[PDB]
Amino acid sequence: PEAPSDRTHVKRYHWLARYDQETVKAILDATPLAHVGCMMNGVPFVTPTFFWREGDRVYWHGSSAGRLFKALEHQDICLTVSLLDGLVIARSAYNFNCNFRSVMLLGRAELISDEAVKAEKLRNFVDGLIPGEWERLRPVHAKEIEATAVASLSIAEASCKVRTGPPLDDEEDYAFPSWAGVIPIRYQVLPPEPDPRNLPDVPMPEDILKFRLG
Amino acid sequence: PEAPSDRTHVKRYHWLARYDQETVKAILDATPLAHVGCMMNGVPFVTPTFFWREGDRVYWHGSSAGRLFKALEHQDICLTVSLLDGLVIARSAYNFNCNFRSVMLLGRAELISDEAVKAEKLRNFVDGLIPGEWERLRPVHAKEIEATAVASLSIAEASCKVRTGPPLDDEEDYAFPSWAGVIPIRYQVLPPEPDPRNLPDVPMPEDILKFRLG
Ligand SMILES: Cc1cc2nc3c(=O)[nH]c(=O)nc-3n(C[C@H](O)[C@H](O)[C@H](O)COP(=O)(O)OP(=O)(O)OC[C@H]3O[C@@H](n4cnc5c(N)ncnc54)[C@H](O)[C@@H]3O)c2cc1C
Ligand SMILES: Cc1cc2nc3c(=O)[nH]c(=O)nc-3n(C[C@H](O)[C@H](O)[C@H](O)COP(=O)(O)OP(=O)(O)OC[C@H]3O[C@@H](n4cnc5c(N)ncnc54)[C@H](O)[C@@H]3O)c2cc1C
Ligand code: HEM
Ligand code: HEM
Repeated sequence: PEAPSDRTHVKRYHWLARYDQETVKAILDATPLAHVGCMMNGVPFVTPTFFWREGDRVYWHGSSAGRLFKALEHQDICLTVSLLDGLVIARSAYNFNCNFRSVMLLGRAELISDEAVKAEKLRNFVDGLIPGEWERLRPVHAKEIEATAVASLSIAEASCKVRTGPPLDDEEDYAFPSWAGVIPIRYQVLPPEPDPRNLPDVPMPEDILKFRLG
Repeated sequence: PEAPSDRTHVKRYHWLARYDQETVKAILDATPLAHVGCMMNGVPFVTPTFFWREGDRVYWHGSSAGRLFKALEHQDICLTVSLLDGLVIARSAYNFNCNFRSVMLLGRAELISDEAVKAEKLRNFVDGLIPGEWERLRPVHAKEIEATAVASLSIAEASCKVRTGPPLDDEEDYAFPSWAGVIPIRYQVLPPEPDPRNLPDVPMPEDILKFRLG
C-alpha cells in the first residue's frame, strides 16, 4: 500500500517506508514506549509515555488533570514509536547509519469519558504487560479510575520506516581498507527484584517473567 | 536549583524533578537517541534522531535540505531524551510505574552555516561513538559535508525527571498479599557483525567494542 495521506508520505529514504498494517502493528506491539508530540504552552513538547494497542487504536494514560489530555482535544498530534536496533559502521562517515524500526501515528486523539470503558482499557494495559496481573492486585478504587485519563488514537494514519542489514557504501568505496559492519542493539530485561517490603509468604507470579520488550 | 524557566517547571510528580546541570549532562551523555518536537505541516511532529553533546550544547545532523532544519530556525522546539530503566510492579494498579531518566531541552536551535565548523562537529559525533574511528574511514568528500545540516541547542533551559528504586504503594496497601518489585530494563550491545563485503585482510578495530549506550 501507498501512504495513507499526503502528510504521512515518506520522502527522505523512501525505500525504507512501510505502510502496511502488519508492519504498523508489529512495531507497535514490540515495545511499550512512545513519544507524543503536542503543542502546549507555545512549544511542540515531546512527552515520553507508555502505550498499548487494541485493534486499530493505541491508548495511553495519565492524570485526568494532566495538561496533555486537555491540549489534545483541539489539535492533531503525532505519536512516535522508535526502536534502535543497531549502529551501522560504513566505509565512509557519510554512510554511517542505524538499524531501526519506527512508526508515526498522526491525527486527532480522544479521551475515554465512560468510566467503565476506561477501567476495561486500563486492565488491558496491565495484562498486556503481565498476563493475569490486574486480577492479583489490591482491588481498584473508584477514585483511582476517576483520577486517570485514557486517550486513544487511530492507527490508520501511520507511516513506518525500517532499516535492517549491513552498511551500504558508495560503489567506489569497496576497495577502501576500512572495516564495516553492524553493532546490534536491543532491550534486555533482567530478573525481577522483589520489593523488600513484600510479605514473606507472598509468591511471585510466574507471569512476571513473561514481560518483554524490544 | 529551581526550574530555569516557567515553561520548564515540573508540576506533576515534582519530587522527581532535577534541574542541576550535572544530572542534565549525565542523562544526555548516557544515550545517543533523542526525539525532537517541531511544528511542521500543521503537526507537532516527533522525529527520532541521534545527538551528541559538546559542553553546554547538543547537536544533531541530517540533510541540508531537510524540513526539520528549515523549520527550526523560526520556532522554539523541545528535544527530549528518555531512558527506560525498569517496570515498577506495585500492589495496586494505580501505583504501577517505571524507573527512568528523562530530560527535555527547550529553546531556539541554531544551524551551523560554517562548513569547516560543521565538519569538525561531525568528526566529534563519530569519534564520540567509536574512539578514533573518523581517521580510519575513506576520507570525507567536500560534497558530503555540504549535503549535511548540523543543528545545535543550548542545554541551559532543561528539566529532568528521574525515578529509581522500589515501588511506592499507598501505606494502607502493605498488608495486601500481592508481590511487588521491579523488572530492570536496559540497552544491551551485542558483538559486532562484519559486513561480508569487507576486504579479507582488514581487521576490526578494537575500539568498535567501546561503543556503549544506556
Ligand atoms: C533510531 C533512529 C535514529 C535516527 N537518527 C537520525 C539522525 O541522526 N539523523 C537524521 O537525519 N535522521 C535520523 N533518523 C531518521 C529521522 O527520524 C527522519 O526519518 C529523517 O530525519 C527524515 O525526516 P523528515 O522529517 O525530513 O522526513 P520526510 O520524509 O520529509 O517526512 C515526511 C513524512 O514521512 C514520515 N516519516 C518521516 N520520518 C519517519 C520515521 N522515522 N518513522 C516513520 N515515519 C516517518 C512522516 O509521516 C512524515 O510526515 C533516525 C530515526 C530513528 C528511528
Ligand atoms: C520512560 C517513561 C515512561 C513514562 N510513562 C508515562 C505514562 O505511561 N503515563 C504518564 O502519565 N506519564 C508517563 N511518563 C511521564 C511523562 O513523561 C510526563 O512527565 C508526565 O505525564 C507528566 O507530564 P505533564 O506534561 O502533565 O507534566 P507537567 O509537570 O505539567 O510539565 C511541566 C514541565 O515539566 C517538565 N517535564 C514534564 N515531564 C517531563 C519529563 N518526563 N522529563 C523532563 N521534564 C519533564 C517540562 O519542562 C514541562 O514543560 C513517562 C516518562 C518516561 C521517561
Ligand atoms: C503497567 C502499568 C502502568 C505503568 C507502567 C504506569 C506508569 C505511569 C507513569 C510512568 C506515570 C507518570 C508519573 C510521573 O509523573 O513521574 C503514571 C501516571 C499516572 N498513572 Fe500510571 N501506570 C500504569 C498503570 C496505571 C493504572 C492502571 C492506573 C489507574 C488505575 C494509573 C493511573 C495513573 C495516574 C492517575 C497517573 C498520574 C499521576 C499524577 O501525576 O497524579 N496508572 N503512570
Ligand atoms: C555515527 C554516525 C552517524 C549516524 C549514526 C548517522 C545516522 C543517520 C540516520 C539514521 C540518518 C537518516 C536516514 C534515513 O532517513 O533513514 C542520517 C541521515 C543523514 N546523514 Fe548521517 N549518520 C552519521 C554520520 C553522518 C556524517 C558524519 C555525515 C556527513 C559526513 C552524515 C550525513 C547525513 C546526511 C546528509 C543525511 C541525510 C540523508 C538524506 O536523506 O538525504 N551522517 N544519518
